[PDB]
Amino acid sequence: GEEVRDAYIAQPHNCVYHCFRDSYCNDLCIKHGAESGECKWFTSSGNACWCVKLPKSEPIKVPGKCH
Repeated sequence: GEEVRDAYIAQPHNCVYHCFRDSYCNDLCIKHGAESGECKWFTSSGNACWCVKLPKSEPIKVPGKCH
């Protein structure tokens, strides 16, 4: 049945959803089907978008190389 998990969302073009502010990722996550979203500064490689209870159906950061 229903199944979700908190993971770092990433665009379908193999990359981290570049959000200008928490307000962006927050609503951006809702469209995908998440409870909420917040920006987290992991490094100086650009702010990423963190989604909550994000559904597997949606894309997620994967090991490789961002364009």
